Formats: sequence, structure tokens, C-alpha cells
Amino acid sequence: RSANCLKAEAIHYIGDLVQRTEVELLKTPNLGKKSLTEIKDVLASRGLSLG
DNA sequence: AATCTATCACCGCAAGGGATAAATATCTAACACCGTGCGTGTTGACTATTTTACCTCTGGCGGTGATAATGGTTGCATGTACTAAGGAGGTTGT
Repeated sequence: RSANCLKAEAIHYIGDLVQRTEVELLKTPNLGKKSLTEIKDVLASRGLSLG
């Protein structure tokens, strides 16, 4: 349910997730652990990035 | 604001449905030709485009009739409920 509680912030789509750098990332509901931990490098394997 | 165990379940990851795009084959449409006929051109005779002239329409409006005719029309303002004002005039009072 990481999928439910993320898209509940109306960040439903990958296009703006590109803004969510490790300085202000948390604004979302719940989304508390394995999701939040390391997915940020496989994000860069379909091909996106942060900075 | 970090930790996770233990929810209700999404992912874990097998299957299979539709799709679309390739190739084929059909359709139509765009064109280039041709032929028709119309609105390509000047000229010419017509007759009635316009003007002015003349002879003689339509409608401008001014003018007023006489056997005599010589006491008139007009219908419903409103019917209630109030009550404030002015009007009357005799008089018993100021």
C-alpha cells in the first residue's frame, strides 16, 4: 500500500517525482520504510534522476 | 523521527487477451484530356437610358352650398369604512 498512500498526495505520476530530492522529499502520507529506503537507484534504471 | 511485525492484501511474476500494423487488395478521387456553350470581343442598328423641350396628367388645396331645416342631450362617479375638516345658525353662554 506504499502505492496507495504515495498517489494520495496527488503525486500520482512519475513526471513530477523528479522534484523530490533528499532535502524536502517527505510531504506525502505514511510511506515509511522499504519503498522510501533505496528505490531511488532503480528509478535511474527506467532512467529518471534527482539533484 | 526513528524502529518494525504482522495486517489486509499488491505484488510475485504465470498466463493470455486485444491490438495494430504489416501486406495485400480493394476502393475512390484527382486530374488531364476533350467538348460544349456561354458571356470572349467589336461592331452596328435598334429603341426607347437620359436629358430638355413642349403639350397638356395628377393632385395640390382653397373655397364654401340656401323651398326650408332655430329648447339640447347625457346616463350611471356611488352605495362601503373609516373620520377629519368646513360649513351652517340659533343660542346660552364667554
